[PDB]
Amino acid sequence: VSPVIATLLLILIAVAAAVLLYTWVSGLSANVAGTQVTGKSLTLIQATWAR
Amino acid sequence: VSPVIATLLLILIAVAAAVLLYTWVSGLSANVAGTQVTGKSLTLIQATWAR
Repeated sequence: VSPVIATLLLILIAVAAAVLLYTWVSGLSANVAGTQVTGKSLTLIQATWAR
Repeated sequence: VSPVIATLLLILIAVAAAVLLYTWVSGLSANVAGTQVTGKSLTLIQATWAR
């Protein structure tokens, strides 16, 4: 009755690993920060200097 | 003679499930509708109004 018991334990193992892959994949996603785009250059109201 | 009979029934089972996977996969495909792309904007022949 060896084959019958062997097959059962193998089925359970592969199911458990697949579900674990899902959690890891989805957690991996939506895990990217990125950047902001600086606005257009600031208009120059004045440039001057003093002592 | 247990192992000999056990193995045979297990072989048949896995073959049947694989063929069933195929039908389901292929049926799943080619099952996407999609969309049409509206033509370019309609040229305006006239805009008017009355009482």
